[PDB]
Amino acid sequence: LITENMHMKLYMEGTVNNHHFKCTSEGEGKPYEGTQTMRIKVVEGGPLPFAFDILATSFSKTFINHTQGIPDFFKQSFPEGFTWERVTTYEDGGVLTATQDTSLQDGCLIYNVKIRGVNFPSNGPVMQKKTLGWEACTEMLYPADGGLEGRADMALKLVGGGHLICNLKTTYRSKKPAKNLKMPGVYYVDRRLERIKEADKETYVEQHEVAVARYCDLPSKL
Repeated sequence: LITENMHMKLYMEGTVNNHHFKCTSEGEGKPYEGTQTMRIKVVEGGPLPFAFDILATSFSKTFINHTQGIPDFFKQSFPEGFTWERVTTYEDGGVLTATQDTSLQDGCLIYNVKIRGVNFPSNGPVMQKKTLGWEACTEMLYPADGGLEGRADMALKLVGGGHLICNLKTTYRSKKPAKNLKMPGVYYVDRRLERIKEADKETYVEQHEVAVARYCDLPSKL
């Protein structure tokens, strides 16, 4: 069901600090190679009065290269699909909750996302639009009651050269019955999420991700 080349379509809506917005996107990737591109339009509420960077991780788990024979919870979940829900907490107080549904319809991946961001500081780099994209990061995934949890800290680059850190807590849930899933143990996903293009003080954005799943590649004593 998951071919070597796949397309995706996405619908996103929500609010950040009482600012309403809506996006749509389409893209393609190579799910077994862990690469993908999404071309995103802000269609309502734009240009956004906050940094688009805080929405970046809300635009795709089917496109992770699961190496070393790690069971692939995401690719296994089709045709039924899967969901994820995340709370991202910024060190200066912003909190952004994202809820997502992933389905497969007529050979295309379909994403539906709802966003609720609150308490971003009015004078901070997010609301002031003083961000410059994300550093690479490693997410740890681990089984927890029939689904997976993920944890990562990400660093947001800032105008002037500093960083603002946030913490991501995600739960990934399959729509496939447990009986039909081979669960992985604990593992890690290295990611590089990059902005390739922006047009119109950020109403059009192209993003690229490469994502590779691995175990810890250090020798063990146990």
